[PDB]
Amino acid sequence: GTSKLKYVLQDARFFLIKSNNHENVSLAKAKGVWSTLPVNEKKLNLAFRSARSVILIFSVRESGKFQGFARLSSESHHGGSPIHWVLPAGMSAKMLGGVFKIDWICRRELPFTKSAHLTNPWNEHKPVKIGRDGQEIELECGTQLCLLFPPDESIDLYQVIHKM
Ligand SMILES: CC1=NC(=O)CC=C1
Repeated sequence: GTSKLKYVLQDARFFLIKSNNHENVSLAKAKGVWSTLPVNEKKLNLAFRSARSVILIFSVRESGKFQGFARLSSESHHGGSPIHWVLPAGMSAKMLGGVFKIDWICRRELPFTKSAHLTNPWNEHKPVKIGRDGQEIELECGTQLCLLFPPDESIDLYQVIHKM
């Protein structure tokens, strides 16, 4: 069912995350972490304290898809287990902000072609697939985008609901 999902998304905030490559999404999926640039880190920290759920929706650039979405489970922190992000040549690990712990809500992909009817009011109502890294997606668009993903039957949102 979608009911616990809808509960987790109730009054969530949603942020488009752009990964340069699949390796970093796969590391995020395996490690339950994400790191972003300071400008997005501060937005996500602000959002994490402001909303019951902060949902990161991941898209690998040039993939034409979203690769799933995750709920922030912490603010960003530094010093932890280092993550060997395959970073775009031009960026160093120091350029990144701290590390967010995330709980994956959906590890399945969704092709952009399936979200072509969703516009993001916070990006001039451009298709929700369109957005810079860190782009916040308004609640209704964000919720409908997440409900478009194939259900991820490997995930039990029971523990996620407990965190919120
Ligand atoms: C982990 C990562 N985050 C980004 O915001 C860009 C590239 C790699």
